[PDB]
Amino acid sequence: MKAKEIIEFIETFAPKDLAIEGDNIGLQVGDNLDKEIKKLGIALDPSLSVIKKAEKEGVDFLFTHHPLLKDPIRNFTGVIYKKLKILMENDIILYSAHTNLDICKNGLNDALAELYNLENPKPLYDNGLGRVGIFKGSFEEFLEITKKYIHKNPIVVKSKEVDDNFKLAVLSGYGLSQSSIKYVAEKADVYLSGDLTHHSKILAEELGLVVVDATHYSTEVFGLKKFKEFLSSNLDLEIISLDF
Amino acid sequence: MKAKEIIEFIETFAPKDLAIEGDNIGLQVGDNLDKEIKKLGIALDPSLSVIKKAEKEGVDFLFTHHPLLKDPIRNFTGVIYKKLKILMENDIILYSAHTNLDICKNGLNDALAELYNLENPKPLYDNGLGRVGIFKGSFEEFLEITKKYIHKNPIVVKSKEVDDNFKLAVLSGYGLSQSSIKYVAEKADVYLSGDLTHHSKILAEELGLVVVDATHYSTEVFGLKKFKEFLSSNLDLEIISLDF
Amino acid sequence: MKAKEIIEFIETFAPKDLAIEGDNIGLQVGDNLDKEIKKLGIALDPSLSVIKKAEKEGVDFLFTHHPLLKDPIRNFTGVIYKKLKILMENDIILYSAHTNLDICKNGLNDALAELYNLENPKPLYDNGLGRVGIFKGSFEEFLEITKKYIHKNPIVVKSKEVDDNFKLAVLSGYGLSQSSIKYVAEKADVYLSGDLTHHSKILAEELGLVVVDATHYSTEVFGLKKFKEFLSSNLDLEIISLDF
Repeated sequence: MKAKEIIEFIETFAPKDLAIEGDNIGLQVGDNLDKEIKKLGIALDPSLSVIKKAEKEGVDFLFTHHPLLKDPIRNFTGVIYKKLKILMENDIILYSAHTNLDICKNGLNDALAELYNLENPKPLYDNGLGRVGIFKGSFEEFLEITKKYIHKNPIVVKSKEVDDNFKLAVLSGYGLSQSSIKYVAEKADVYLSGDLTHHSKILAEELGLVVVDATHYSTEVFGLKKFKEFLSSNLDLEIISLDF
Repeated sequence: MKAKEIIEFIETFAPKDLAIEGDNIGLQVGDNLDKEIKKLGIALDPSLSVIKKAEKEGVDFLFTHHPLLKDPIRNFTGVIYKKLKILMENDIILYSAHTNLDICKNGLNDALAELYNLENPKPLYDNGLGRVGIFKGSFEEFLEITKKYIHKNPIVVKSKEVDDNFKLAVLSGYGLSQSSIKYVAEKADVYLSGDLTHHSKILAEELGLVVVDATHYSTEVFGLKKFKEFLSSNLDLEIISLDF
Repeated sequence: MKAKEIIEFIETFAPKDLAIEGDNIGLQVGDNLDKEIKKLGIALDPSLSVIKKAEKEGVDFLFTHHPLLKDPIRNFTGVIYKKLKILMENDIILYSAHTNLDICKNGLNDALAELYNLENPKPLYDNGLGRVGIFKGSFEEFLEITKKYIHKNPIVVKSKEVDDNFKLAVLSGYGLSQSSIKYVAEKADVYLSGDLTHHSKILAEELGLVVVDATHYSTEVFGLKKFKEFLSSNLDLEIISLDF
């Protein structure tokens, strides 16, 4: 469809300047835009498996949530060498929307907000990430929606009894670090995100913040599935999932 | 009246230590604070026009909201040379109360909060700037007050619906940078401030924050007018505005 | 009971990672943690008086809220010499739980929250410190509770009329710096803490925050008494308070 034109469409949904400080968003690996494309792949992470499987299926435009490299390099060996080899031989464009996709209207965090039908939801953090608002319902109803739609067996740190109509906070991905938990404990009764260390569990219990670990995977793939749908039913392309 | 004493009065209303980190407040240019003062000028800005006009109208004490220099210098040429020449040649004192006037009780942000009759108003930012509270009324009633008392045709970024009794955030001056907007969006449904950039507009629509740009000038001058009157009523001394 | 066991108990109640960045918590002075402890002393502060008193009374394990040193040294003279000499000659162990005892469930801040029976209390600051919630009652009832259970004559900065069912912020210790006040003013109608500076007073008046200074001693010692009793109840040793 011309890569240039797909990218411009994605940057219309998720403007690049929504990305948090130092987020490596946009064109990752690629020369020759203007080239038309057939199979557009979509994955969470540009792991080698995902890059291999994209060549195997003749994907010529890989879209990932997570950037290829977080930190810059000037030597190319080991794993990064193979990933680039496959991508450069096969002329497969690799593009990324990371936090700009987590932050935009109807992005990964809005999707969680909508799922739980949060009342008057606002961004959680100063950088635009996450969403917080009232869950009009009970904690048990919150748990059912979560078990149904996000993750079947979520770790629940029930640090406090939860009244109906509590403030629910959600963060798609890794959101349960010690400092994240302290911050959100000021602003919410229940916090739904991924990756609960043992220390964070204890911290949550001490502060009285109820935490639900739905894993970083399930909370990201929920909104990513949605973005895939929005893509294929807006573009005449043919679009595959590579790690769902 | 005498210069020492006008300053003392101004600092009683707006104590210097209210000023945010790094703000150049207080005496800008002047050598003899015992100098009796016959005419006092007030301006938003110590512009060359304001300064020329001050000298031409025989102003011997010039008060400005904005300081002469944000960033220190060690060479004097061009515009700053011309400004200092006029102030020094005519022994016009130049004095500023900047953010301390924005932050103090009845100062520039209180003036806005009071206008909109905000319910249980509180400071917006960690540094004391801005006010946020509940506007007991409809979005419509709010716009009308804006158009009538602040600025006739404000650009409105109406990202989605605003219910009555919404959280209204106000900031006198330049309040619509990207980081400000991300921050206020956590705290308010509506944001009234000045100087909106195209990128900030997009950000507000993405985040769901309703923004009303009334210009930095209009939002500052409203409170400056109040500060002028308050000075008139308490001081026997001719007082003119040079800037508005 | 061995020293490492008492320490392990304390750290169960107040885990070390609860402490704010840079806080010097844990073993202050001591070498032999297998030491059988017969007499536990407890104090707000490892002052020279307290360390002398502890030796006079055969204390072999000294717990203090405040650390011995906040900033590191590499020279040993004056007061710090006299302190360490006593601790070392008598192999008295000195151990501290500082902000971790402030932040933990039923720690110093929670004790305040519980006393005023705050409605849905939450941590006040990003780092876990302080509690804030609704005081179900009048400003007057709130003062009677203060006067009776914390400090007899608290200084009150009545910056504003306070309605019933106000948002009350509590911070055990020194919470009344200018930056703390600007911040709490965003979040509360009334701030109960200790050690009010003159500039902080004016600042609170300007912003409309009602401040009650019950001193840093009285707000800390209240929770410390609870933790003493708790240490008595659980551990079997005799426990004397050297500071209160």
